[PDB]
Amino acid sequence: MYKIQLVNQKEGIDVTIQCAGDQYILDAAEEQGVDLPYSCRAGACSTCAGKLVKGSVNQSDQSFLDEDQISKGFILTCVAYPTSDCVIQTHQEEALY
Ligand code: FES
Repeated sequence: MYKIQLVNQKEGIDVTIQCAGDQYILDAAEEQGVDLPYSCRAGACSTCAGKLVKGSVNQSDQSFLDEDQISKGFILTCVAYPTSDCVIQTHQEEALY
């Protein structure tokens, strides 16, 4: 099982969840009592944006983030599958601009 540390601080947040390789980060968080932001749940907006600061994901369904944003670690948590243990900063839409 992958271990996913979810951090913000503002928003209050520092909690670790587990996530299977076939489960999206957002869904796993919700199953374990963590309320993360979302709207479309379809990879077509930035509501659920996070930043991957350690580890790897496959978020290839994402259709909203550009190459610079991807290079900076931004992810859409509603369509991200972990491929390793990860540290993800939550509520990162506000950090895009
Ligand atoms: S909630 Fe719209 S991309 Fe995740």
